Amino acid sequence: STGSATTTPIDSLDDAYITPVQIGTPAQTLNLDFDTGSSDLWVFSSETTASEVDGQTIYTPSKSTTAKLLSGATWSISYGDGSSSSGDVYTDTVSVGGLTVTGQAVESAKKVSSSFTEDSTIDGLLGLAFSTLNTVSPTQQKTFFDNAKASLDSPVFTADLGYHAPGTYNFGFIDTTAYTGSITYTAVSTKQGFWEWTSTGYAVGSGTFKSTSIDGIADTGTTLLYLPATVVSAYWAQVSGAKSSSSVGGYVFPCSATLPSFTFGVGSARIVIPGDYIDFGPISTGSSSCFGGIQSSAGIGINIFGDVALKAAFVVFNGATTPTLGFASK
Repeated sequence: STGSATTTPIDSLDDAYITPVQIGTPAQTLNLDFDTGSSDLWVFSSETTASEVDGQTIYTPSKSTTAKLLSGATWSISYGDGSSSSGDVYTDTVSVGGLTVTGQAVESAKKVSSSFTEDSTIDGLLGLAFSTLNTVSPTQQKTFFDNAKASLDSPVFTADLGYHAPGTYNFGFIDTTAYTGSITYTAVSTKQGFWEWTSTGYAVGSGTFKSTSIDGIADTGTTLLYLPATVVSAYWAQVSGAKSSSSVGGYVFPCSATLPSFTFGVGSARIVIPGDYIDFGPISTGSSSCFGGIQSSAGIGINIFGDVALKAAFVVFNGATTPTLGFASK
């Protein structure tokens, strides 16, 4: 089997991407944030505290003939940005882009934090990291990808995110028309439950490439590119007027600037992030200070190749017995 679904930016800045997902019978279509940095499939639901729902589409398990309470199971998750959610669990049929999993754990939110409530376009998350991170207790549950794997033509999924445009998540096949040149594969460590890999270095603009190992995670659920302070300082030093602002919470730059590209290494290959991908616009409406798309990972504890980086590539998440990651230009 295979699946193919379009993923669409939620706003003009590509702050996140939503992908339609069919849950239950008859289908209830919710727009979920596919997140390769977590491993829970959770949704706004008929059980979500009413004051914490503001415009989201909800899953109502009582209206699904295939929903079953997973008795005794609860979940609770906290994300890197300090957001959180929790609730109980149903199993139901879940389909993404024509690919159907029966008996998928669908985690129903009873509570969500304010950032989720305020995001009217995101109806929940679909985790695509390794199932060892799944938060369901007392019986940990598998991700959609792990449940689908056996049925897939090939045990892979791919992320092809657009810059200010829709893109695609495919399951079970590699679309050889979706990228240019070759795919370069690189080793993955699953020790922390993430798609963790080591970049071979970076360049700023037309500068020379610096060979240096940068361990980090491929995370579709993180907006920006978070890298070591040394790397990030070298980047922003090439933008006149750029500075790190503790009041704003990161590097800002004059909106009048033209940003240089940023290149990262994947083995001997190179992925180029155009300067425009690094512009996240005015810090507040009408401001001439703009927020940068490359930020320091210092104090996160991990480097994160988020959407800024991933959208510059066609990315293969290879879930074979020994997982790997592949990157191609596009």
